[PDB]
Amino acid sequence: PGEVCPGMDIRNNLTRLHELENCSVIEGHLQILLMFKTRPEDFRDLSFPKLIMITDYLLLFRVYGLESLKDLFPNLTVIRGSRLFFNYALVIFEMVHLKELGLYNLMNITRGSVRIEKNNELCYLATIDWSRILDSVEDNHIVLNKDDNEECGDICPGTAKGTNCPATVINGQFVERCWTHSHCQKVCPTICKSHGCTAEGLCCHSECLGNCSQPDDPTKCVACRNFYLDGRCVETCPPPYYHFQDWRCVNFSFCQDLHHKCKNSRRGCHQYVIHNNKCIPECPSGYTMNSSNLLCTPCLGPCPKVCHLLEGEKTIDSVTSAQELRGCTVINGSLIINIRGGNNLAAELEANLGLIEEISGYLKIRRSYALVSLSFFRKLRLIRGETLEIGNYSFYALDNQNLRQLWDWSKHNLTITQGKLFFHYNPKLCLSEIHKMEEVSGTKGRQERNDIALKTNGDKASCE
Amino acid sequence: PGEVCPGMDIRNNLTRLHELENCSVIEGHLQILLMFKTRPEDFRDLSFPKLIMITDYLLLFRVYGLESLKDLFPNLTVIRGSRLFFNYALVIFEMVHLKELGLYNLMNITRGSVRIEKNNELCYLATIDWSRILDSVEDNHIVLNKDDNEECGDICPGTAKGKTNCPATVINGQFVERCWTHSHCQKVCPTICKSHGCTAEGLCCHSECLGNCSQPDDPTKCVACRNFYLDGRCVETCPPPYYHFQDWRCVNFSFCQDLHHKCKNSRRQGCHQYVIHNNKCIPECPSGYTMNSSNLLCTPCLGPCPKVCHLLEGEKTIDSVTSAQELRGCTVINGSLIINIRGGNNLAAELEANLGLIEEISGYLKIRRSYALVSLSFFRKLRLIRGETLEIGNYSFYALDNQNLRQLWDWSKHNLTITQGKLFFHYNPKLCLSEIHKMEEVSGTKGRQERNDIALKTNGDKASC
Ligand SMILES: *[C@@H]1O[C@H](CO)[C@@H](O[C@@H]2O[C@H](CO)[C@@H](O[C@@H]3O[C@H](CO[C@H]4O[C@H](CO[C@H]5O[C@H](CO)[C@@H](O)[C@H](O)[C@@H]5O)[C@@H](O)[C@H](O[C@H]5O[C@H](CO)[C@@H](O)[C@H](O)[C@@H]5O)[C@@H]4O)[C@@H](O)[C@H](O[C@H]4O[C@H](CO)[C@@H](O)[C@H](O)[C@@H]4O)[C@@H]3O)[C@H](O)[C@H]2NC(C)=O)[C@H](O)[C@H]1NC(C)=O
Ligand SMILES: *[C@@H]1O[C@H](CO)[C@@H](O[C@@H]2O[C@H](CO)[C@@H](O[C@@H]3O[C@H](CO[C@H]4O[C@H](CO)[C@@H](O)[C@H](O)[C@@H]4O)[C@@H](O)[C@H](O[C@H]4O[C@H](CO)[C@@H](O)[C@H](O)[C@@H]4O[C@H]4O[C@H](CO)[C@@H](O)[C@H](O)[C@@H]4O)[C@@H]3O)[C@H](O)[C@H]2NC(C)=O)[C@H](O)[C@H]1NC(C)=O
Ligand SMILES: *[C@@H]1O[C@H](CO)[C@@H](O[C@@H]2O[C@H](CO)[C@@H](O[C@@H]3O[C@H](CO[C@H]4O[C@H](CO)[C@@H](O)[C@H](O)[C@@H]4O)[C@@H](O)[C@H](O[C@H]4O[C@H](CO)[C@@H](O)[C@H](O)[C@@H]4O[C@H]4O[C@H](CO)[C@@H](O)[C@H](O)[C@@H]4O)[C@@H]3O)[C@H](O)[C@H]2NC(C)=O)[C@H](O)[C@H]1NC(C)=O
Ligand SMILES: *[C@@H]1O[C@H](CO[C@@H]2O[C@@H](C)[C@@H](O)[C@@H](O)[C@@H]2O)[C@@H](O[C@@H]2O[C@H](CO)[C@@H](O[C@@H]3O[C@H](CO)[C@@H](O)[C@H](O)[C@@H]3O)[C@H](O)[C@H]2NC(C)=O)[C@H](O)[C@H]1NC(C)=O
Ligand SMILES: *[C@@H]1O[C@H](CO[C@@H]2O[C@@H](C)[C@@H](O)[C@@H](O)[C@@H]2O)[C@@H](O[C@@H]2O[C@H](CO)[C@@H](O[C@@H]3O[C@H](CO)[C@@H](O)[C@H](O)[C@@H]3O)[C@H](O)[C@H]2NC(C)=O)[C@H](O)[C@H]1NC(C)=O
Ligand SMILES: *[C@@H]1O[C@H](CO)[C@@H](O[C@@H]2O[C@H](CO)[C@@H](O[C@@H]3O[C@H](CO)[C@@H](O)[C@H](O)[C@@H]3O)[C@H](O)[C@H]2NC(C)=O)[C@H](O)[C@H]1NC(C)=O
Ligand SMILES: *[C@@H]1O[C@H](CO[C@@H]2O[C@@H](C)[C@@H](O)[C@@H](O)[C@@H]2O)[C@@H](O[C@@H]2O[C@H](CO)[C@@H](O)[C@H](O)[C@H]2NC(C)=O)[C@H](O)[C@H]1NC(C)=O
Ligand SMILES: *[C@@H]1O[C@H](CO[C@@H]2O[C@@H](C)[C@@H](O)[C@@H](O)[C@@H]2O)[C@@H](O[C@@H]2O[C@H](CO)[C@@H](O)[C@H](O)[C@H]2NC(C)=O)[C@H](O)[C@H]1NC(C)=O
Ligand SMILES: *[C@@H]1O[C@H](CO[C@@H]2O[C@@H](C)[C@@H](O)[C@@H](O)[C@@H]2O)[C@@H](O[C@@H]2O[C@H](CO)[C@@H](O)[C@H](O)[C@H]2NC(C)=O)[C@H](O)[C@H]1NC(C)=O
Ligand SMILES: *[C@@H]1O[C@H](CO[C@@H]2O[C@@H](C)[C@@H](O)[C@@H](O)[C@@H]2O)[C@@H](O[C@@H]2O[C@H](CO)[C@@H](O)[C@H](O)[C@H]2NC(C)=O)[C@H](O)[C@H]1NC(C)=O
Ligand SMILES: *[C@@H]1O[C@H](CO)[C@@H](O[C@@H]2O[C@H](CO)[C@@H](O)[C@H](O)[C@H]2NC(C)=O)[C@H](O)[C@H]1NC(C)=O
Ligand SMILES: *[C@@H]1O[C@H](CO)[C@@H](O)[C@H](O)[C@H]1NC(C)=O
Ligand SMILES: *[C@@H]1O[C@H](CO)[C@@H](O)[C@H](O)[C@H]1NC(C)=O
Ligand SMILES: *[C@@H]1O[C@H](CO)[C@@H](O)[C@H](O)[C@H]1NC(C)=O
Ligand SMILES: *[C@H]1O[C@H](CO)[C@@H](O)[C@H](O)[C@H]1NC(C)=O
Repeated sequence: PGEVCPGMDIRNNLTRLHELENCSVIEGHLQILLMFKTRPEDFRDLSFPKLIMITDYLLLFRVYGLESLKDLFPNLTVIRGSRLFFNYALVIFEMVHLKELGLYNLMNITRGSVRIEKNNELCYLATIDWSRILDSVEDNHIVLNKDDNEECGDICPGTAKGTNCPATVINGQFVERCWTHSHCQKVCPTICKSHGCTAEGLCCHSECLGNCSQPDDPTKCVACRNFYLDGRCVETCPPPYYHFQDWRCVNFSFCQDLHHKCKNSRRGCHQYVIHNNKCIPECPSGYTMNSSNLLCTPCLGPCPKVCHLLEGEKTIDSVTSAQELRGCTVINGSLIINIRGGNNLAAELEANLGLIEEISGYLKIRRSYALVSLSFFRKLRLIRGETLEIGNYSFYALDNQNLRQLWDWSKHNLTITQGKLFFHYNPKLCLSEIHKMEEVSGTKGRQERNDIALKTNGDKASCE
Repeated sequence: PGEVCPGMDIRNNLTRLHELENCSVIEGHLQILLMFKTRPEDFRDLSFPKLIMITDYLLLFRVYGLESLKDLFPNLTVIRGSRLFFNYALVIFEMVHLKELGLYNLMNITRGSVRIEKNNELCYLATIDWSRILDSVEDNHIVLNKDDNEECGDICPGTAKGKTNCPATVINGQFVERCWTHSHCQKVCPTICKSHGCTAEGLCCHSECLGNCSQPDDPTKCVACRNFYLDGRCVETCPPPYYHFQDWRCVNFSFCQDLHHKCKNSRRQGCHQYVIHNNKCIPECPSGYTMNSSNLLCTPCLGPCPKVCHLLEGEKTIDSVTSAQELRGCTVINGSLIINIRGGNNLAAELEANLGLIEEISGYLKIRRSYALVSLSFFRKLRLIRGETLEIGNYSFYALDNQNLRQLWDWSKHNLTITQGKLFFHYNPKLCLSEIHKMEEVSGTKGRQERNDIALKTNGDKASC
């Protein structure tokens, strides 16, 4: 029993911190940073004993006043590290008052490494055996703490003539292991692997991770090695459930609610889909989802791809700039074509721009010396003209010295919902090709007097 | 030409960054990070044009106001990757204002990969052909940059004038124009030059050069060396009397020795005590070797290497194969062992695997209620028990209530010495007093025992002796 919370970045003041009040699990990361005015008194009776697990990482940076984590997160047992801070699952950095970690229930970091650095009061580090918590401690970075530069006096719980705490080896020295003066490190028998064990040493169930309340019972785990469902740790999610966030099982209707919740009010949320029995944010590469079944299916030809231009306009002046639109089938914005030359161009432009089916704004072709046709825009069938070039033009062609074809109007259809046509200084382009464009595109009658030049279109060609 | 500087780690302020001002080579890594108050103006007039090479890795993280590296590190040509950050020789992470890399002289990354991640303004990535720089690009991790979307606006030299001044190419089906910024192409050499570099006129650098040279086919005119550096020259191997150091230069014994004795004297924890091995000066001895002390020289071990296990509070009880495992590799026990093994599988082999290298025990050895044991021969190499600590009653070797014990060691072959303390034997029904009396002879404990230390009636009583 417990609530699942999203990740949080808590800075400046402790105010939003109380949002963790009821979380047993953070589905995301937790960053606590940059609290310079906090002092011990602020933390004394501040505690989140419900928190068992974080799916990503825990980062603590420059938080003043805090001397231990033993009361904040007494029961945090697993950091999964599904996402990392670079490659770290735990970061403790310039915590200037921190005297111990005290994460006395931390059993497993499932992915990622540990970075503990520049904590000038920090002791009880030498007493942690991290090889029990992470598979590879080779990339841990634990330096410049009090422990290094000084004598720490890391006193573990212990009888006047033994030492209660378990002891493990460094290279050759056996060393007793603890988090605090009051708390040992839990160390299980090796047959238990990462599953945990009860206090009498009996192994938790193989679907458990870290710890359990009773031995060999997959309903008595503190956390799951694989997936969580209805009070039980399971190896995979059974039908009819889906794997979510790499740790819990959810039903179709849950996935469906995320999908619709998002697609509506659009922040940074995704419209969730189903793929390989997972409920995920978006279809993988080569897949798309257009059905009410939510199911990713392989693209019939090339995948749809909406490119929204936050600057409103993009100018294409090279193969390199064209490539920036590679794979796009819908442009939200306007395109300006200004290509003065290049290599294997008609083919290069068709490769990168040939899948665009719609442009919501305008299309402008200007000083594109190198172009003889616009037919590289193989699939362009709609310009909406929701945005227009001054003078209310949705298609505009100026000073293109070699242009002799727009599209082949015997095969290509192009619709232009709003706006006018502008054609000036296209000397190799016959007026009949322009007039065919007006007919095909539905722009007949929109053009005013000096919009299409009679004298500067086709004057260097033979026409009709 | 200038100095070899050591690895640096620059944080918070730009003040310490000027420590690089004369460095040609950074021997170590260069990390610049967590500069929250810097602004573009702090970097408009800042340049380190002498830096040519970094032997380890370059890492930039959260440096505010820095927009390009083209003025900072214009001549950086090689990152050798001798040590890496994880598996990366180049790391650009959460560089909030970086618009381009601009490392337009970077020709080679000799070992390791590139990680350029979460740089919200970062462009001029699609324009870089990394295959000229790294033999394998397969572990590169270049994600969550401005370049992932459709509005970088990358533009290479010549474009405004309709020209492609850069050596553009197609790699797979991807066009890559090969530039670093609007005004700097990526350098490319004829195929015959391989990774050696060439002059502006296309003429090959010498085969001992790496990346670039001031003149063709001369190993004293290299910008950086393929193999090692000595006395103004790039060389394939270090000659006598020099050692290979940090995988790029030749140094002498005395240099390696001075390093060793700075670190020994001052184990403040940012160093190693350097050693000689296979004509290299290195941080530590590899596995199988230990360091001959009088001349810094790694010498191999006669059999497995010495390993002293210091027991907590001077004792440990072995009552399973699992606990015995915790002592695998030990050749010296500092403390005392208690054996309490009642059952299990394949124990003589398992126990021999984990305890067979123990040569010496400094305290006492006690076997009691070890019902499963037929012999103590699993202690294959045990030759000394010192008795520096003893069991109550001044015993260094104590055997009580072991119902199947028939052998201690085979006293034909095995020699065991017991420096101090006495023997105790009671309730060993299958162990002949001959064996015990032999052990007394072998170990030098004959005449230490009092009358009840060894039982006449409860050692061997159930065996033919
Ligand atoms: C791995 O995971 C496991 C499983 O989650 C986890 O084990 C749990 O650990 C927690 C904490 O270690 C346990 O919770 C505590 O239980 C304490 C014992 O509670 C029982 O006895 C109480 C009497 O205690 C006094 O008297 C006895 C006898 O003389 C003495 O031994 C004690 O020292 C002490 O003086 C009693 O209060 C309690 O009875 C009440 O509650 C029960 C609920 O079962 C109810 O049935 C009764 O009617 C009655 O109302 C119970 O029977 C308990 O003392 C402790 O209390 C804490 O909070 C209070 C605030 O009220 C503080 O004052 C106090 O300082 C304590 O912090 C708390 O409830 C839990 O029992 C474990 N579960 C299991 C199955 O073992 C491990 O921690 C994880 N393992 C590792 C290594 O990390
Ligand atoms: C703390 O607790 C953990 C959990 O119990 C414990 O055990 C370790 O478990 C981890 C996590 O499960 C293990 O690491 C994984 O290993 C498997 C398999 O590795 C072997 O086989 C592969 C080939 O199949 C070899 O390459 C490899 O060398 C091994 O021989 C991998 O499947 C895992 O990698 C993938 O999955 C991860 C989890 O989803 C991904 O995050 C990761 O990026 C990899 O992605 C790939 O698989 C996905 C499908 O699942 C797919 O979606 C991706 O696109 C991609 O294809 C991972 O390496 C580890 O082996 C366990 N270690 C041991 C000793 O058993 C820890 O031991 C414990 N810590 C301690 C000290 O107790
Ligand atoms: C950038 O510039 C470089 C030139 O500087 C250029 O060439 C490449 O140079 C690198 C570095 O020299 C070469 O990488 C080495 O390759 C050798 C050859 O391996 C042979 O044998 C093995 C084993 O069966 C096979 O895998 C292989 O097929 C070969 O037949 C390796 O020996 C090297 O590995 C050792 O050195 C590494 C780097 O120090 C170590 O990290 C590694 O563990 C190895 O160490 C062991 O051997 C060392 C002796 O070499 C010894 O010092 C250690 O103690 C230890 O025992 C290394 O991988 C690479 O092959 C060159 N590549 C090419 C194409 O020639 C790059 O090409 C240039 N970049 C670009 C894009 O141009
Ligand atoms: C598919 O799953 C949804 C969502 O289930 C919820 O989230 C999952 C990830 C798990 O953590 C679930 O344990 C969790 O319930 C189901 O909807 C949920 O159903 C439960 C049970 O009916 C609802 O709780 C109840 O609400 C009533 C009346 O308000 C109370 O009197 C009950 O005591 C009980 O608390 C819960 O409100 C509801 N949640 C949502 C978001 O709708 C859904 O039933 C399931 N659908 C199918 C087809 O199986
Ligand atoms: C070990 O090598 C070092 C470094 O020498 C330099 O690098 C090598 C790889 C080669 O390329 C060499 O050709 C090159 O010189 C030698 O360093 C030198 O050490 C001497 C002795 O300490 C320094 O001492 C001098 O002492 C007096 C003090 O009164 C001053 O007058 C001098 O200014 C100087 O301090 C000398 O400066 C130093 N040279 C350099 C360039 O670093 C080292 O001698 C050599 N050791 C042995 C035993 O051969
Ligand atoms: C490859 O390496 C060559 C050779 O070092 C580089 O060319 C050299 O560039 C340096 C500047 O980095 C030039 O130095 C300058 O000299 C003048 C002296 O009049 C002075 O104004 C400057 O302060 C500076 O010191 C040097 O002239 C030049 N030499 C040659 C052979 O052209 C070159 O940049 C490297 N890279 C490439 C891509 O070729
Ligand atoms: C092209 O996009 C514009 C701008 O859309 C804005 O940013 C988007 C990412 C999207 O999330 C919008 O809601 C943002 O407003 C669209 O114009 C807006 O349309 C939305 C309806 O979704 C409406 O709320 C606004 O009033 C519109 N006006 C503006 C300037 O924001 C436009 O509809 C898109 N065109 C096509 C054909 O998709
Ligand atoms: C050229 O296409 C137009 C418009 O087609 C519509 O809009 C496109 C963007 C595309 O998504 C199509 O599915 C649409 O039909 C044709 O005009 C349409 O004609 C049909 C039948 O007469 C009618 O149902 C549409 O509503 C019309 N819309 C408009 C804007 O007139 C036009 O006929 C096509 N040219 C030819 C000869 O096929
Ligand atoms: C066995 O070991 C003890 C303790 O050794 C010290 O602590 C270890 C963890 C390790 O770091 C050793 O190098 C330490 O010396 C020995 O007692 C010490 O003996 C040394 C000489 O070896 C002496 O100079 C110290 O003063 C002693 N320190 C203490 C804690 O008393 C003990 O002598 C060793 N017994 C053997 C194998 O002869
Ligand atoms: C059995 O060993 C003893 C003791 O040997 C010494 O201690 C061992 C742990 C090992 O380190 C040996 O190299 C040591 O010499 C032998 O008696 C010793 O004999 C040597 C050589 O003659 C002499 O220098 C010692 O002082 C002697 N020590 C004692 C206490 O007697 C004995 O000879 C060995 N038996 C066999 C099979 O050779
Ligand atoms: C880089 O080298 C220059 C050498 O010019 C150093 O500047 C000199 O510093 C010394 C030592 O105090 C002064 O005596 C000289 O007068 C300086 N020379 C000039 C011309 O400025 C500088 O110290 C070096 N920088 C670093 C970081 O070591
Ligand atoms: C925690 O749980 C209580 C009990 O329902 C609730 O009223 C309170 O508002 C919760 N805290 C938060 C931050 O949601
Ligand atoms: C351009 O369009 C706007 C509305 O979208 C309209 O009010 C205006 O009349 C147009 N300008 C011209 C030149 O007619
Ligand atoms: C045991 O040995 C010690 C040290 O030599 C000695 O002082 C003591 O008298 C001996 N007596 C016993 C316990 O048999
Ligand atoms: C950085 O330099 C400032 C002065 O600019 C100084 O206050 C401080 O000691 C330095 N900060 C650290 C910790 O590097």
